[PDB]
Amino acid sequence: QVVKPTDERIIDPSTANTQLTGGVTYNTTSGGNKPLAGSPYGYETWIDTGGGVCSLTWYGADQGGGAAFKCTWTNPHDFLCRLGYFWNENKPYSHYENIYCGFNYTRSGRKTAGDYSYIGIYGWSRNPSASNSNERLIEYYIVEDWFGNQWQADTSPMGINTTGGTVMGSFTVDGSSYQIIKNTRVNQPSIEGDKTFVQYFSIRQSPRKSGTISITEHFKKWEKLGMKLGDNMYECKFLIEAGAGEGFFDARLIQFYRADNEGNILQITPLEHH
Repeated sequence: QVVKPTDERIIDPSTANTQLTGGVTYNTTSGGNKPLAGSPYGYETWIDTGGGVCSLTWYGADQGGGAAFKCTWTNPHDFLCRLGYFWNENKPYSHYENIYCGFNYTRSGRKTAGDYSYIGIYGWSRNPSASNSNERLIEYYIVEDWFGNQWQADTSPMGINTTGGTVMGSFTVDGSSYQIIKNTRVNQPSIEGDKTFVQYFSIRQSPRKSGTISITEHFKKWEKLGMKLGDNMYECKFLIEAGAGEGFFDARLIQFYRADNEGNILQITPLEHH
């Protein structure tokens, strides 16, 4: 079985309501993962050159769980901003054991991020031994929240109308049902260039702005549904994606941590200084 950890370094997301200040700003496409100074985490941004202005401020290694950030966008064409674990070292998700993310943020309201948008956990994984050639590369999302659009409230879950693909199943974890979606992508931009790959989504049925995500539980459910991740996880990061519009995201807390099956902490931020 899996026991959840109990460690005083884990910040209660329900009470992490304090606006953060300071940190380091970036405002152009990063060119993939870039390591953050004095941090186990990397960030990645895509800020398209169409005329839109976007910005990221990382709150630094000492506060807000160590992976907290804000960002803003003005008329982007698909703004992506993510921060967290970068791995890409030929290890499956299960190598990293039980992965959790405690979070708390505020954000702009409904219709401030275009027709599609995503908030939550994101990454890629490679499955070289996949029987289906389409399924050798995987992009993944655990969607906690979004900005809705003119047809749908941000307080209601997005569906296949937005994500594309096919509903695969459901499970309940961290206080909500999640709908599972798989979408095969043909000739689209990926971390391996324009090609065919598969997307996996868990869409939280009750969207929220704070709590804890039991990331490994999603990985396990996907694999139980035959949605394989393979032996090479690329990254596991907290993402905001805005299709268009003009908005903000501002985290009081993004705290990644990992624990073994009995609940012993393997990695947590911040690290203590002396």
